[PDB]
Amino acid sequence: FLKVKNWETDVVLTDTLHLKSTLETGCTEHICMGSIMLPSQHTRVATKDQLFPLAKEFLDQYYSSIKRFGSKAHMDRLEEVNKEIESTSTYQLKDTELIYGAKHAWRNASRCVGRIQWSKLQVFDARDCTTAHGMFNYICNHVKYATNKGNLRSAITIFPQRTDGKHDFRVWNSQLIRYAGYKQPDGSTLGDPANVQFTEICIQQGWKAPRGRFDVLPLLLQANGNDPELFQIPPELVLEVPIRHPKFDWFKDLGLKWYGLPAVSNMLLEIGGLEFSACPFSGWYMGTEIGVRDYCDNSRYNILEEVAKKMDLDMRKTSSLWKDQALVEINIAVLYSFQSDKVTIVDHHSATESFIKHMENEYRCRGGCPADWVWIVPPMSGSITPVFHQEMLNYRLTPSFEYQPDPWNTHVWK
Amino acid sequence: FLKVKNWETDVVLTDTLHLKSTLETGCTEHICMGSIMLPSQHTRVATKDQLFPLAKEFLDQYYSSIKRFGSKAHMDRLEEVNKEIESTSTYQLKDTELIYGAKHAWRNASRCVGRIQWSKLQVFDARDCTTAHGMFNYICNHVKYATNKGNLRSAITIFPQRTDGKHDFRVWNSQLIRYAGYKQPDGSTLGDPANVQFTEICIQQGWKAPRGRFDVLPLLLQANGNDPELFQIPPELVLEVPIRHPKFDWFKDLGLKWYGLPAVSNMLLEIGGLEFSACPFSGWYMGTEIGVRDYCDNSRYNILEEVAKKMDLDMRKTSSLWKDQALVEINIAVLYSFQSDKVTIVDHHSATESFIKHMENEYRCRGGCPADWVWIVPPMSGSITPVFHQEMLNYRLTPSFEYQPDPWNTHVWK
Ligand code: HEM
Ligand code: HEM
Ligand SMILES: CCN(CC)CCc1cc(F)c(F)c(OCc2cc(C)cc(N)n2)c1
Ligand SMILES: CCN(CC)CCc1cc(F)c(F)c(OCc2cc(C)cc(N)n2)c1
Ligand SMILES: C[C@H](O)[C@H](O)[C@H]1CNc2nc(N)[nH]c(=O)c2N1
Ligand SMILES: C[C@H](O)[C@H](O)[C@H]1CNc2nc(N)[nH]c(=O)c2N1
Ligand SMILES: [Zn+2]
Repeated sequence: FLKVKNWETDVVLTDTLHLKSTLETGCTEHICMGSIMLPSQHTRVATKDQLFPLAKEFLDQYYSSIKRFGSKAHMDRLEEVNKEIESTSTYQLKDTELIYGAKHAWRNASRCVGRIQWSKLQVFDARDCTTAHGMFNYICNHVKYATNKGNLRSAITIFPQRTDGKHDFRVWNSQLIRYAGYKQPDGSTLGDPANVQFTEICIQQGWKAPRGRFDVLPLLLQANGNDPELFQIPPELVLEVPIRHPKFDWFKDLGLKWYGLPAVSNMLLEIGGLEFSACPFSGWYMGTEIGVRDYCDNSRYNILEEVAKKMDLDMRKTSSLWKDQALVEINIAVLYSFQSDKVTIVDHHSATESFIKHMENEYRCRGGCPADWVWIVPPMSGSITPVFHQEMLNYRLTPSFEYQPDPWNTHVWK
Repeated sequence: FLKVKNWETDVVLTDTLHLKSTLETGCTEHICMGSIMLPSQHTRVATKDQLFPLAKEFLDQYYSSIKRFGSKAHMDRLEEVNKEIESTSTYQLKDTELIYGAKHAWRNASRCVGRIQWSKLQVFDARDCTTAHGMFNYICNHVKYATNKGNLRSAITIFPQRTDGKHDFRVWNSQLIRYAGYKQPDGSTLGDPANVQFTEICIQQGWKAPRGRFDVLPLLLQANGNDPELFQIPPELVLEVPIRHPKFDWFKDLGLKWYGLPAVSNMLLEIGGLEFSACPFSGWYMGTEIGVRDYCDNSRYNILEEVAKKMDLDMRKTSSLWKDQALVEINIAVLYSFQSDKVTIVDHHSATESFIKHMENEYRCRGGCPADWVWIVPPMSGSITPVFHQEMLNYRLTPSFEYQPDPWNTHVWK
C-alpha cells in the first residue's frame, strides 16, 4: 500500500493498484534499470498452456468494469473461451472486448504523458483484413479519420492477431508518416538520420526517392507473413505544418515543416494473452517531441547549429547557453505554427499539468497510475513543469503495448 | 555482467561493479521507485555483531587499493580492529583510512554529477572536537579553505563518529551558508521558503533577524549530544556573487545574489560500519542549481513571474513558453555573474560532458559507476545534454553518504 509524494504542493497519493501488477520491470532489490531504453521485459512467443489464465485474468477485469462481475454472462463467456482454447489452442475477442483491451493498453502505458485521453480512443477493427492492399486501405481511413482536417482525433487500427507466428501482420514503418533519411557521399545525412536504414529498405524494394529533406516515406505493409509491399499514402491525406516564428521573419527561410499526425506503427498490442503484431495508433503531438527531440537531437535534424547562427549568438563559449536559447525559440515556433493552422498540438506545460490531474483521478477511481518519470518529464524545462516534482511508481499492468523486434531481422524472406 | 548504452553515440559500456554492491535500492522485480525522493534505504542504528564484517569489508578494499591486499600489514590491521571491536564494541579509523572512506563516499554517490573530481577532495579530521565552539572553529576554517578567494576547492570536515547514539555531533543547518526565510502577515514568504522552519528555530534560540531576503543564517551546532548553540560565520568568510546579465541593464535592479559555496551539512557519512552524523562537505555550484532550482522553483524564490515582467513577455497564454524564455536568461546571468568575479561555477553542458567522460574511466579503471538518471540529468534543457541519452545503472555501494532525520525531531531536548 505504497505512498508517492509531490514535493511542490505536498500532495500525497496512495497506490494500491501496483498489487494487481503482473509483468516484471528489470529492476531487482539490488539494482534499478529505470533508465534503460528497451529492457528485455518491454520486448516481445507463447503456447496454449498459459493462454487460458491470461484469458481468465482479462475477462474478469472486463466484466468487473461493467458491474457484471461473476454473473451468468461472465461465467458462460469464461467457459466459451475456455472451450475455444481447447478447440483451437487460441481464441477470438468480442468487439466490445477489443475496444476495452485496446483502451486500457493505452491507460497502462507508463511512459505516455497524454493518457488523460485514454477513455476517448477510437478503435478500428481490421481483424478481417487478409492482404497488403487491404491493410493499406484500413490505414488510409485511419489517417483520414484521425487527422480530421487538423482537428486531430485519437484512434487505433487492429490487424489480425498473431497465431502460428510466421503468418504475422506487420507495418514495417515505425510511424505511418515519417520523413526519409538519405546518406551523402561525404557521409553526412539528408532528411532524417533515424530512418536512413528504412529509407534504403524502401529503395531496396523499388522506392523512387525524390532525394530531399522532408520526403514522406512509403508504407511497407506485410500481410499474413507475406513479403511486404510499397504503398504511397495519398499526399492529400498527409497534413503538414510549415514552421514560422511569431517574431522572426527569417524563420520561414529555415524552411522546416512537420507532419500533423504522430502515429506509431511498430508496436505490439497485448490483450488477454493474444498478440496483435500490427496495431498503428495515433494522437496529437506535444510540442517538445518535434521542437526539442526531432529538431535538436544530435543524431536527428540537428538545427541548433543554424538557429543560433541566424539569431547571431555566442557560439564560441559553451557557457553562454546559446543552445538553450535557440531551443526555446524553436519550440515557441513549433507551437505557434501548428496553432495558427488549427492543427491540434499541446505544450509541455499544459500536458504535464493535465497528467498530474489525470494521475489524481487514477489514484481515486482506480487506486494508482503506473508512471515512468524518466519518460514523463519533458526533455526541456524539466523542473518548471509539475511532473518533475512528482514521485511516480512504475509497474507493468496488462493489457499493454510492447516493443517487438524489427521484421527485417526475423522475417524469413523469399 | 550487465550492459548500458548511449543512444546518441552508440557507445556501450559493461558494468561488473554492480556485483560488489551491498545495500538495497527500494525497487523490486515488480516495481521501480527510481523517482522516490527519500527512499527508506537512503535514510539512517547499529550494534556490535554486524560491526565487524563491515570493518572487514572496508579494510579489504582499502588494502586492495594500495596493491597491499592480504599482506602482513593487512592481516594485522584486520586483527587489530577485530580485537578493538571485541574491546570497545566499536573502533577508530586511521587517518589514511578516513581519507579513503570519505573520498569513496563521494565516488559512490549516484546522484552526484560532479564526481569527476572525487579523487581531489580535501579531508579535514575534526575527530578531536568536543564542544560546539570547537565545531564552529573547524567549520570556519573549512569555509575559508574551500572558498579560497573564489577559487573554490573541494573539502569535507569530519566530526567524531556516533557511538551511543545520544552523544551525536550534528550541524542543524542543511547547508553551512543559506538565506533565511520569513513568513509574512498575509502568509507570503520573504527570503527562502525552504528554511522558514529553520529560521524560526534559530529565532527560537535567540537569533535577532534582520528580516530581509538574502540574510545569511547562523550555524546551529550540536556537540556530543548537547543542545545546539548559535554562531555567526564572519561575513568576510561568506563570499556572495551579485547577479547581473551581460545584455540587460535592468537585471541589476532585480537585486539578486547568491553565495559562492555549496556546502551540505545535514548528511551522514558511512565508513566501515562507522557512522559520522556530522560531516559538512563543499564543492562548487553547477549553474542550474541556482538559476533553475533556487530561483525558479515554485516554492523557492519564484522569480519567473518578475523576470518575464521586465522582459515584457506573453504572460497570458501558457503556450508562449514565456517561462522557458525567462528561465534561460536567468541561467546565462547566473553563469556570467559568477564568472566575472572569478568565482568557480560550471555550466550544465560542461558538467554533463565531464560526467560522461568520468563514467568512461569508471567503467574501465573500476568496472562501473552507479548513476541515478533522475538526478543526473539537469533540470533544464535535458535532452541537449549528453547524459539524457545515456543509460545508467543505479546501485548502492559503500562507503556512502546517507540522509538522516532532522535533529529537532529526535534530540531529547532539555
Ligand atoms: C492523444 C495525445 C497523445 C500525446 C500528446 C502523447 C504523448 C506521448 C509522449 C510525449 C510519449 C513519450 C515517448 C516519446 O517521447 O517518444 C508517449 C509515449 C507513448 N504513448 Fe502516448 N501520446 C498520445 C496518445 C497516445 C495513444 C493514442 C496511444 C495508444 C493508444 C499512446 C500510447 C503510448 C505508448 C505505448 C507510448 C510509449 C511507451 C513506451 O515507450 O514503452 N499514446 N506519448
Ligand atoms: C565539486 C563540485 C560538485 C558539483 C558541481 C556537484 C553537483 C551536484 C549536483 C547538481 C547534485 C544534485 C543534487 C541537487 O540537485 O541538489 C549533487 C548531489 C550530491 N553530491 Fe555532488 N557536487 C559537487 C561536489 C560534491 C562533493 C565534494 C561531495 C561530497 C564529498 C558530493 C556529494 C554529493 C551527494 C552526497 C549528493 C546527493 C546524493 C543524494 O541526494 O543522495 N558532491 N552534486
Ligand atoms: C525507442 C525509440 N523511441 C523513439 C523512436 C520510441 C518512441 C515512441 C515509442 C512508442 F511506443 C510510442 F508510443 C511513442 O509515442 C510517441 C507519440 C505517440 C502518440 C500517439 C502521440 C504523441 N504525441 N507521441 C514514441
Ligand atoms: C532532498 C532535498 N534536496 C534539496 C534540499 C537535497 C539536495 C542535496 C542533498 C545532498 F545530499 C547533496 F549532497 C546535495 O548537493 C548539492 C551540491 C553539493 C555540492 C558539494 C556541490 C554542488 N554543486 N551541489 C544536495
Ligand atoms: C537513456 C534513456 O533511457 C533514454 O535517453 C530515454 C530517456 N527518457 C526519454 N523520455 C522520452 N519521452 N523519450 C525518450 O526518447 C527518452 N529517452
Ligand atoms: C519527484 C523526484 O524524485 C524529485 O523531484 C527529484 C527529481 N530529480 C531531482 N534531481 C536533482 N538533481 N535534484 C532534485 O531535487 C530532484 N528532485
Ligand atoms: Zn528501479
